[PDB]
Amino acid sequence: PPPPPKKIYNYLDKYVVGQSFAKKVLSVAVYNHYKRIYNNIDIKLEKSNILLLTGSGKTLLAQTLAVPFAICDCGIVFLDQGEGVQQGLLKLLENILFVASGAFNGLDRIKYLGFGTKDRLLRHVEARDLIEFGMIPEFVGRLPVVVPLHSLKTLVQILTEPQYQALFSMDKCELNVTEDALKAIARLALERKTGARGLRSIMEKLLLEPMFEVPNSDIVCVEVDKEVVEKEPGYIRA
Amino acid sequence: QKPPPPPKKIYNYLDKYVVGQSFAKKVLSVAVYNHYKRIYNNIPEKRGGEVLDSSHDDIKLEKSNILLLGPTGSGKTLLAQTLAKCLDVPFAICDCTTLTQAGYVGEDIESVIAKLLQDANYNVEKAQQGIVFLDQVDKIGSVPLRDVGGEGVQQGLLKLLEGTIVNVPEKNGETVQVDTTNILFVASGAFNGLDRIISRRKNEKYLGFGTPHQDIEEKDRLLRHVEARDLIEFGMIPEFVGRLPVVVPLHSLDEKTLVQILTEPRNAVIPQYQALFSMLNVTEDALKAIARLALERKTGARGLRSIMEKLLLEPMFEVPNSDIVCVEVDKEVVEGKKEPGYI
Amino acid sequence: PPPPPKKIYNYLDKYVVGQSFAKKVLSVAVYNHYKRIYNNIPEVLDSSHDDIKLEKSNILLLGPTGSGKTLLAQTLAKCLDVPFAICDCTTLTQAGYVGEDIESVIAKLLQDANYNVEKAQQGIVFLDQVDKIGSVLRDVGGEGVQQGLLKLLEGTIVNVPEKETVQVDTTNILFVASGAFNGLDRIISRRKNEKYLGFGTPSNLGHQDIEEKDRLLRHVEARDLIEFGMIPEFVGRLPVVVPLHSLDEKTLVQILTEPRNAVIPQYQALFSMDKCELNVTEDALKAIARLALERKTGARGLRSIMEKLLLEPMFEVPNSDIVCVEVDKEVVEGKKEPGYIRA
Amino acid sequence: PPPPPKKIYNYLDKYVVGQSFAKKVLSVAVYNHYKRIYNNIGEVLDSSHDDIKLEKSNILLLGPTGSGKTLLAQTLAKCLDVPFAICDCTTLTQAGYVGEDIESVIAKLLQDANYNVEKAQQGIVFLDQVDKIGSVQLRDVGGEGVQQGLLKLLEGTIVNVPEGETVQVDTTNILFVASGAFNGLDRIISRRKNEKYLGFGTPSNLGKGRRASNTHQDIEEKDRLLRHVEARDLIEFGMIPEFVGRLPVVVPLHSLDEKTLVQILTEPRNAVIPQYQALFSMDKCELNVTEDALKAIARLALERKTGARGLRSIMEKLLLEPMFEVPNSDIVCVEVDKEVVEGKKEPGYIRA
Amino acid sequence: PPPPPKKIYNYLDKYVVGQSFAKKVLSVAVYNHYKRIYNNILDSSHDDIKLEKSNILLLGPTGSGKTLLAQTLAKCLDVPFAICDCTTLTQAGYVGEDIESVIAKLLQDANYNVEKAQQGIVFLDQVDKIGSVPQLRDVGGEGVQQGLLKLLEGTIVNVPEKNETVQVDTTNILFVASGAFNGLDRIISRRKNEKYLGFGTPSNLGKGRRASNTHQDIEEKDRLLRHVEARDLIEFGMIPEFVGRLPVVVPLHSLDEKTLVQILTEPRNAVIPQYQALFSMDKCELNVTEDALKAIARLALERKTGARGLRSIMEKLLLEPMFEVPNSDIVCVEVDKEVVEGKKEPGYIRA
Amino acid sequence: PPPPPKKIYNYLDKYVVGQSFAKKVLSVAVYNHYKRIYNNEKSNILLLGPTGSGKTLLAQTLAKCLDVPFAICDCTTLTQAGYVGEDIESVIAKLLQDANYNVEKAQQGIVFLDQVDKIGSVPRDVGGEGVQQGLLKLLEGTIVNVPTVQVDTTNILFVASGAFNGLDRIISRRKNEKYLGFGTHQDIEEKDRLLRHVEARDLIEFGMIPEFVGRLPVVVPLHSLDEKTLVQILTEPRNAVIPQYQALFSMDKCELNVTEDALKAIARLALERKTGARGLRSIMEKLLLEPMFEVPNSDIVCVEVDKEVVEGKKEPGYIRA
Ligand SMILES: Nc1ncnc2c1ncn2[C@@H]1O[C@H](COP(=O)(O)OP(=O)(O)OP(=O)(O)O)[C@@H](O)[C@H]1O
Ligand SMILES: Nc1ncnc2c1ncn2[C@@H]1O[C@H](COP(=O)(O)OP(=O)(O)OP(=O)(O)O)[C@@H](O)[C@H]1O
Ligand SMILES: Nc1ncnc2c1ncn2[C@@H]1O[C@H](COP(=O)(O)OP(=O)(O)O)[C@@H](O)[C@H]1O
Ligand SMILES: [Mg+2]
Ligand SMILES: [Mg+2]
Ligand SMILES: [Mg+2]
Ligand SMILES: [Mg+2]
Repeated sequence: PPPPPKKIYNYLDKYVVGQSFAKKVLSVAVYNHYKRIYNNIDIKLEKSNILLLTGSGKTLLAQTLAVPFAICDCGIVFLDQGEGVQQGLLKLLENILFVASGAFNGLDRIKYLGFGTKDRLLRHVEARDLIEFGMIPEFVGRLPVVVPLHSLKTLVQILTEPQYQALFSMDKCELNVTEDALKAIARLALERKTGARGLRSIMEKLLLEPMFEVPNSDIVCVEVDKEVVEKEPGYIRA
Repeated sequence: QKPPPPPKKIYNYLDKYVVGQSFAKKVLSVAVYNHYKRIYNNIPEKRGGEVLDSSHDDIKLEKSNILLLGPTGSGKTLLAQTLAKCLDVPFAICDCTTLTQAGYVGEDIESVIAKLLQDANYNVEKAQQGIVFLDQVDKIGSVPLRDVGGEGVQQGLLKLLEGTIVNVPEKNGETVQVDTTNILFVASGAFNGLDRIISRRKNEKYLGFGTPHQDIEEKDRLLRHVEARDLIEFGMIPEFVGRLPVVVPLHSLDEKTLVQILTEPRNAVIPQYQALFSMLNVTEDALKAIARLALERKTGARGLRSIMEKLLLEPMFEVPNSDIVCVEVDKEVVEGKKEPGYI
Repeated sequence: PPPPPKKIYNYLDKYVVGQSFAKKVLSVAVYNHYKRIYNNIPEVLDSSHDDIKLEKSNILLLGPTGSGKTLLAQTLAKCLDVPFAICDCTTLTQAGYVGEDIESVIAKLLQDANYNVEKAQQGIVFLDQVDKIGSVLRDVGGEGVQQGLLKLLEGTIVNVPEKETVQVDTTNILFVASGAFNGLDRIISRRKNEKYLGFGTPSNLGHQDIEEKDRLLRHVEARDLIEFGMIPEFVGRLPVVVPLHSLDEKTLVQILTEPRNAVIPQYQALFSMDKCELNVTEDALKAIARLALERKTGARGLRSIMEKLLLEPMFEVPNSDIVCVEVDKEVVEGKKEPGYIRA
Repeated sequence: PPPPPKKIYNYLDKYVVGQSFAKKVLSVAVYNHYKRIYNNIGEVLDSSHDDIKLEKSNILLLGPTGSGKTLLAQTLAKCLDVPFAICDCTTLTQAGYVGEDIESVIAKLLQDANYNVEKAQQGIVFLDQVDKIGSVQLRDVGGEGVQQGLLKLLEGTIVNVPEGETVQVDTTNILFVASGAFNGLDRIISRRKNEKYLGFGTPSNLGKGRRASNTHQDIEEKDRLLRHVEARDLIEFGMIPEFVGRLPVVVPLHSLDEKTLVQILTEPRNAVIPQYQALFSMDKCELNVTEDALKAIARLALERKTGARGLRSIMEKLLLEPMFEVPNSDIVCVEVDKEVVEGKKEPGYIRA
Repeated sequence: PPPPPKKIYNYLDKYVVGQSFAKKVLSVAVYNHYKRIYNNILDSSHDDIKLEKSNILLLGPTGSGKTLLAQTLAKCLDVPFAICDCTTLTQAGYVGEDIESVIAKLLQDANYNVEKAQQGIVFLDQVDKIGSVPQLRDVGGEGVQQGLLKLLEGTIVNVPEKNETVQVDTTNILFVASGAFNGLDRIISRRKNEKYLGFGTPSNLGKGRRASNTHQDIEEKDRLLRHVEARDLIEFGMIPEFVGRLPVVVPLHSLDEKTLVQILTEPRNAVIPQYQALFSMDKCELNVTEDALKAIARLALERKTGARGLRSIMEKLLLEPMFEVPNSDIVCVEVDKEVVEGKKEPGYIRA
Repeated sequence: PPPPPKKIYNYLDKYVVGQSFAKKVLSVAVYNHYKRIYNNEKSNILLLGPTGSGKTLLAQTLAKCLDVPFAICDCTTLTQAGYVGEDIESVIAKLLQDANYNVEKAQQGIVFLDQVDKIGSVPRDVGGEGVQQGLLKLLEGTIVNVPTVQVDTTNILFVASGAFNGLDRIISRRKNEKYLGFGTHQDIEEKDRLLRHVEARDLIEFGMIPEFVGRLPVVVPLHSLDEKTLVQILTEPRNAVIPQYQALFSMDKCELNVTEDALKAIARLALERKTGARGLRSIMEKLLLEPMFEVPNSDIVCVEVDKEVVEGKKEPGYIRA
């Protein structure tokens, strides 16, 4: 049988840093799928399916939840997201557990015109709101649980798999960065609104000139930076 | 083919899924029974000049499409699905807001017969007895330079509702031919503002001094008297209104019925969670609170699964703990003023 | 020989109650078709003469909804020795745009002829909904379709894709168009009622609506179809114009009993399948026809009433001890229940 | 030798009433086509010459509905020693879009030539409904996109006509004859002639000349005005300048007068009334229409504003009751007097 | 050796009247092509210069001599050539001819000698018709321009063999485009602030000061086109990548009446010589007097269809003679200033 | 050993004048490719910028100094699988024909996908978004069957280039706001600033699918060639424009002299027509037309161009034997 959802949540916390709220609901939901199987091994319960409502770790959460762990974009399955295609998927979702990822705008219920005596956007999701976004009502009825994901800040610095130090190490040179300012390098991803995918691009920009000067005919000592993204990059020389 | 179940045996089936709407269930039971009975009664000198001297022929029986009238969330499409599932006939839903006249960017009229044939799993002869639910037909009404959508779609359905050949692409440019001559069409709409047309026709007063019980039953009372004379005035084309000879009024759900929808239907929300092992008690005043909360949220019975799922999230995590023999919900717990009882 | 037009009329007269003029025109037109195709079908030039080739004369049918325009088409087609196609002008578009190609009209006819090309070239094509292609960025579904049909109607070598393409010569194919032409009586009224506007000269300066609707439509002329928005090219090659009249109570009472597939014999059959006899008395027939006029949808009104009256018998009769059901003027007036006679 | 224009004109004159100008143009044009055919059948820059190559002049036929445009084209095509194709421009679309490709015009000409390419390269092509290709955002996939696609064909070019499956047809000597109604062109010519103006325009011409049926006025007004059609008016109608320039010969067919409609009933081959009395021959019945009724029928037909096709609409309307009652009624003859046409009588019957 | 540009010019002069600038550009470009082909056939050193190509665009109005220049130059070329029409083509994956058909047609002319095809000249007619529409998948519009970019600049292309494909490299193939570009004058004038609203200090000319009305429209259109610039073709609907690699641009001018009078008699295949060749078959002589030709050229100029308007006049005048001569005893047809004016019937000299 | 990046940079500087930044990124990325070839992570490259900026010139010159196999491809040829036209896998097939089918070496190659903006989506495409969905299976590693052998793309480095004409306008609608209240060189440099702030969310709006943009982690916008660069391009680079015309004249035994003040005059005229460094050729052909016609087979021995000739105020000078 499956483990209790509290232990599922703990293992999800081993690879997803934030989203403790979403991790809790998903843990409660998927446990209710697999338990019915071990009951089969007043009508029986209908199948349970999830909406995971950019760049977020929602696919990583489903993978950390893992079963075949199959995934796709457009046992268990996972999916992204015309009305013809949604009607066709509705014939298959009726089988194995599935997850639909996505993002949307205007899902709030939407003031007074006279005198009188986001967490706000996505905690109050309604089927009537998902219908207003144009999903087919019968397909919305196939996805009865909607979990909202956290907008990703320390988690950007706290995630793990500055890892480029191995590339300079292959150049016989050290690399380091001032953690007390790395929060400002991570904050550039927050103002770019890249999500977590921006990190790789940002590193390729700041390190470019170091990567041009360090490789040869140059001092092998450690490169260093502090607030350099806010200045010029420093180095020791040897 | 197979013998249709009598209307009362259909009515007792719909009674298991759709709360309260006795009159709609009655009319639909008779209409569906008649439709498949006559198909079973006109089933296969037949052509050419020999017909001129044909001394007699079998009376061909002709179909009677349906119009469902009523507020949103009142079970219109829920009924049509139970109707289909009561007879295993293929069933399709078309959102008429999406259609446009041929030549233009929207979806074409004939795409509905394709998804019927898919629902029939390409068994053409079973696709060709199906039920096609035309949803939101109120929204292709004519507006008061070409009315694509609108009147343009109404005039395009006219020889779909009556029998005509349509070409449908196969499962794989090759196509199969589906003949709509025996498909039952069930239009549906919330004809918003039709009550004003009826009352104005019926010589009832709603303005000025001396206009003058239930809060909204006055609209259900009045919609019951709908007739073709004023579906035309709403903006439906006469050619189109004439092809939908059966009209069915559906009333709005009360909180009295929403409390029944929580327990009573075969797919009710509460029996699902209450079926879990090591488990719920829900106080009857909590059911009333949930019903009022749905109305106050102004979400229909579709909302009941949403509110109840949000209340039971915290028990569902804790409940594997062996000390939880019972989880209890009460009137003030639904109000969020108290934590659920763990005992 | 082909059947004389007085024999074809006697066949149409069995299904269509009114409209003795439209029966007469269609009967002669089919008779002339057979005479033509026998006549018309088995360089440097000088001769004293060549054999006279008979041209064709396409037909246009006009009249209100529920008047019998499609019933005349579907009745005639059963007694044709040549192939036929019935098709809808609302599906077509001009070339290059999404829609049906106009040549599909002939492809459907070639299929009906079982791909015997030399037989398809003798067929008859019924174009329904011809008023919907009237003129109003190209008019891809309107004037663009009218101007594409021009050389189908006069006759050309058409490439038909079937079963590579097949060349079908439409020179001998006869086309019959039909439409309601809503608002053409208004155009005819202007044509003959309007006088001079100003001070003229030194001499002389300074259901009765439905009755007029039919009396005025009888005077339709080519100038009125051109004002309605059919282009002169197209009106010029539909030379035979045929106005159908609306239906009175005197006919609606007659449509209930008299023709083949009459409205009540259909319901008597549905009750006969339940071993039940339905009695509608003569005084009820007048009332059912009286109510059917205020449905404003022609002979389709009759079944909308019958489906409302019989709802209770049709629910209670199946598997019951009832042996006969009796409908009287009081029942039609809505002030009594239908009488049940029991075994 | 090829037949002289006189001989060809005398053939067209047997089927088409009036339009002596269009008959002359078509007769001289095909005579010149034979003369061009029989004549036309490294790099060095000096000391060399070339014999004169004759070049075709494509034709455009303009005119009202029902006036003889397609009749002239069809009765001419029966008199050609050289392959021909007749086709409808409304079927064509720009390359890459659904519909018939513009080179299908040449493919059906090659089929007419039994795939003898060197004979197809001499053919005559009749393009009906050329006004519907008028220009009028979005691609004009049929219309302006078809006009600019035909420029390859109206001048000399090599077409990869499909039966590789493609046979190259050199379209240089192929002669094109276009037809259209150009509905509304006279409204363009009058505005060109300053016959519509605002303000005083005082330098303009004085026009103060010596004082110089209601349907006949409109017919004479339009027919007067088309005779002045020019290239600059086809451009304003929406033909592409490249497209007008390579249709050098413009022929306005005049509208049919009432006096000509009386001839069309009796006089030409396959005339309207000879067809109907031939229909009565199968019923062993005569039809007699009298020379006073003929003028009455032509007068009613002119009011249909639809050319010679109006004559059929009336004949079908008068004879309907005879044609229904005659087939087995021992009727020996049907008599139509002027009073029958005016609706003051039923058609008289002679009983056997 | 290559023929010098004045020799090619003196040949073009025998067929085309009054396009001396385009005759120069084509003559120099053909000379540069041969001259370039003869030449073009860690650090690095001792590599020779490569002589890149300068493709040509011909812009002038309808009936101005664009195709006639192309069709005459194709007789001077001692190297393979292909003439093709841009309205046939569509982008890859859609029905119609591929862009690569342009090079296959060139390879056929070279008898599939790839080395000789690889230095040929390609004439693209009707290049204005692939101009994009003012988003859409323009299968035959902009999508054709995007496909041509890799031909106009040098790339290896696989063309289907006559039988399989063979590679050929467009790097030395010279492309000559032409089009009418109807409406470009309305773009150049709007670029020149000739449609500006309100007051403004800078003024360039004292316009006016002059004084047949159809002659002024011709003079204006010729003036604007003489100032055509890449900024305009990008506004007409050509893409910047496409305009940028047609470096040489050649506005042909419209034809004066002074020129139309010359085109009637002067060239090879001139209009009047080839009409009187038709009467020669009927054993008849057509005489047009020198003051009738001026009257014909006036009437033709008003047609707004260029030199191909001349035969529209000639077909209108001679229709009666051509119908009445061909089996008669008429020996000569005489035309004069009054016959062309329509005051008079053409003179018939009887046997 | 791998060439240091400032060695490659000094090679690129022999051919490309303008973009001292894009030279650095390419030199670093080519070094990293060599350095990732053993003890093996990649980032693919997208070259944005104006027409005639040097995008194809950068790619085509870099391939001259490259040991690893390379392929040059135009995305305008590709189509969805099963339609007529070139198959997307043929991009790798052209690479495998380089280095003579050594699959062990081909897996380390560099692929230059030019004209990637032309497969942009549009608001069933045989090109467009249909082609992009295929390239994902190349940019992310897959074992692709090639005419047969299987080639792993995992270590292939893809470079992309495109003009993205109109992408500046897409950024403009994102980067600025139409506030309302109390609170030529200028047209070109306004774009050079704006295009420098391109972000992945803008390339998605241009019609590149979100996964395809994510597979191109580093975007390199080439700047527009200003007049100070264009004048240098005339004299300075290998195969410089004017040395080509001097060769065309010198084989007529004629010397072409262009004064330094004419060069500055040519460069201004080229800046106006906004077709990049190709504008230089359009003016030189316009200016030199008359002497190229008159000079061959003539006694002229030198042609002199000066700022009055470029300005149209004078005819070209001729000197004769
Ligand atoms: N400058 C000219 N000199 C002599 N004849 C001319 C001249 N221009 C046109 N012609 C005559 O007109 C005919 C058509 O000219 P041409 O094909 O060159 O026009 P074009 O400008 O290419 O037209 P389009 O824009 O329609 O393609 C020539 O064959 C010739 O008879
Ligand atoms: N920065 C430069 N330095 C030197 N020469 C240049 C430069 N930019 C352009 N050129 C010259 O101009 C030509 C056009 O530039 P290039 O080939 O790089 O095209 P591109 O910028 O990629 O444009 P397109 O979008 O048309 O492909 C070059 O091949 C070269 O001859
Ligand atoms: N009378 C009812 N009895 C039981 N369930 C209902 C009833 N009305 C609505 N529902 C619930 O509401 C959902 C939405 O369906 P429905 O109300 O039929 O759509 P519509 O708004 O088109 O009528 C149904 O799936 C069903 O779960
Ligand atoms: Mg009908
Ligand atoms: Mg015609
Ligand atoms: Mg030309
Ligand atoms: Mg480039």
